[PDB]
Amino acid sequence: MEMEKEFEQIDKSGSWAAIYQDIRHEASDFPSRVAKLPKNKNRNRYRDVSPFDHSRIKLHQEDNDYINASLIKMEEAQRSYILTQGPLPNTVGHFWEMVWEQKSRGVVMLNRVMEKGSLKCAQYWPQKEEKEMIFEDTNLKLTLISEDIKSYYTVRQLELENLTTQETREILHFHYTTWPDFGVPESPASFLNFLFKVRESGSLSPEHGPVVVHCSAGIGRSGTFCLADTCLLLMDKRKDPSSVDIKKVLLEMRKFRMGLIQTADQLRFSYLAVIEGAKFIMGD
Ligand SMILES: O=C(O)c1cccc(-c2ccco2)c1
Repeated sequence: MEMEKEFEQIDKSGSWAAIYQDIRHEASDFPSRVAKLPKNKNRNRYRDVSPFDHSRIKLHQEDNDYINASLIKMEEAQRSYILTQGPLPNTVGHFWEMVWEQKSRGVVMLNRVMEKGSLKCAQYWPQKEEKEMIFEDTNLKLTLISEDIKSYYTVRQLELENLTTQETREILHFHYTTWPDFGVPESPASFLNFLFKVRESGSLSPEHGPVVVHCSAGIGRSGTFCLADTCLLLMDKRKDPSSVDIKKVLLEMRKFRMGLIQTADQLRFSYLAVIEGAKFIMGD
């Protein structure tokens, strides 16, 4: 069923809350035993948001390999994403270790450091060129190279140095700065513009490790970004673009990380973004 007609049918019937609960009911449940070990309590931002054991990213160290991060591998679309929480004061070094070890080119940040008067994630990147950051626990140096501030987002060029080998890499930081404190954006135009800027950078392409995507918990806004990207790519690839079923793509993604798309409004916004984005994919 053409999702644009499914959309008008759910809207006219006001059944978004009902569709959403149906997804919550059918979603996978896998063990998260490593996340719940007592040694890892200060590595988790939220007690109810944990990576599954089968899909968790492992840090390359014998001490403690744990980070709150999941590999979402989309087989038909040929795209992979790492979804993670906003870094905590004691996990900023783990965060950059993961970027280094997974060979990522891009970090996508969908939250502000402060929202609703509370801290949603650590200040994990340098704000001035001449004030670099050293992560002594993981032996990394991070330097701000350049910053481009636009109305709806900021792009930063960062240099990450492995102090052990003196290898360096360029990381691109894509920071969506205008998601509202409550609810979802009224139009998806600025979110799609942002998604197309990440794609244009090479950050989502198979010559690099998976893109790292986060918000505060790494399930809600983060879920919306990867769901929209994957659905538009499948509409490009398939003989019949009207066969793309957004609810079925979301359940596939929930096999790899719990809780993706946190509200019925985020579900409705994901539909709007895919429907408006398809008017480019189909030749405009
Ligand atoms: O990434 C870096 O370490 C670096 C160092 C010097 C110059 C530039 C640069 C990028 C685009 C034009 O010049 C980048």
